[PDB]
Amino acid sequence: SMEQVAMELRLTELTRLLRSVLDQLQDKDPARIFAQPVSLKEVPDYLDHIKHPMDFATMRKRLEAQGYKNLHEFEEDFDLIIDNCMKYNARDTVFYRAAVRLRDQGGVVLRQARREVDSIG
Repeated sequence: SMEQVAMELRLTELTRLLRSVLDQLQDKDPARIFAQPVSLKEVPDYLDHIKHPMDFATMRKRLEAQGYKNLHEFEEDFDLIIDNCMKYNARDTVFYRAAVRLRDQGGVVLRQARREVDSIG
């Protein structure tokens, strides 16, 4: 159908907007603390602590499979990156601190993306 294609152009454009959002969020992590999944070789107990691991490469794979239906699903995954870190790591660690800074700085980007998603539909 013609509608399914119209829809697919929207999802494709959402994917386009979310790609740019993902790039902006990832720039707020210059130390690359959140770039890749926590290694289960190097933290073998990790899944005993954290039930839904997340990281920027894993989000990117989902994005490129147009696996995000709306901004809310994308935000959910960003929030997991931050929240998982703030649980596993103590307050006085470079890792916890990095998550706080990413949350704070990401807020601004996510604020405008919500307005852009509502505005452009």
